Amino acid sequence: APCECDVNGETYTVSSSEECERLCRKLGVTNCRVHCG
Repeated sequence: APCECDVNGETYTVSSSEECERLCRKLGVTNCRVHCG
C-alpha cells in the first residue's frame, strides 16, 4: 500500500515519506509522522 503521513494528529496518504515531510512543511506543522504500509 502507499505511505501514510500523520500531521497534527490527522492522517493523510502520500507517495513517499519525503512527500509526507514536504506536505507537513507546506502546512507548516512540526507535528508530523510517517509510516509506509
